[PDB]
Amino acid sequence: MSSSVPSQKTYQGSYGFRLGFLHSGTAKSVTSTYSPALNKLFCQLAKTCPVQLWVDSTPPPGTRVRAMAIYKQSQHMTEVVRRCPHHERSSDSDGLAPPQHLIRVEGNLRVEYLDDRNTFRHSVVVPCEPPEVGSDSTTIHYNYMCYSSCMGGMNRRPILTIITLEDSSGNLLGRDSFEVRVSASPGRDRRTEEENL
Ligand SMILES: *CCC(=O)n1c2ccccc2c2cc(C=O)ccc21
Ligand SMILES: [Zn+2]
Repeated sequence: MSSSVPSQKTYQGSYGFRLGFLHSGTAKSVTSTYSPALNKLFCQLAKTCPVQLWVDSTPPPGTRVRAMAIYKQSQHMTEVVRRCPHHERSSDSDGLAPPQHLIRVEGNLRVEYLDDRNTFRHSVVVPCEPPEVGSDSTTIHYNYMCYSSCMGGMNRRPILTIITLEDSSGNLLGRDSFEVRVSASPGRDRRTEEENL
């Protein structure tokens, strides 16, 4: 699909940018859970996934935090990741996300969606906001709108989520990522995938 492949080099940058996650466990009723051993997130479709951000020092004002997805295996990394024909046309859009965009940010009125005219890649970016009073990290609530097994979509192809911090003018301050598997039963899948280890 695309003419380039985005760099995935994890890079902490001058502010020590990194991502954190909750310790949800693999109970049968969790809406998302992170496998530290897989560095892979297991979640349901369109259910809320909180991701935390951490920095050490003060970043410049007007900073924006952007998410993107790319297929994991070397032979698929140029295909743009998008919702499958069925899901794209499900008319459950929230009123902001492009109906073909896989990743939504939930509960933020300053979200921004981009279809990249040269890479053709979809991405969602929001403003960077400091941790609530008392807290020490920033939580962003993401959603994934297709199952990993969607034919015509990923079709069971693993994917990475690449989160990049950028300044107001759009330049890179740090990057981090993780793989993702979307299914209806994320606790059991996480359990089983760690077993196979
Ligand atoms: C863009 C969010 C932000 O400005 N921010 C965060 C986010 C998450 C964890 C910590 C943290 C900050 C810490 C400081 C000062 O040390 C300044 C801005 C921070
Ligand atoms: Zn689908």
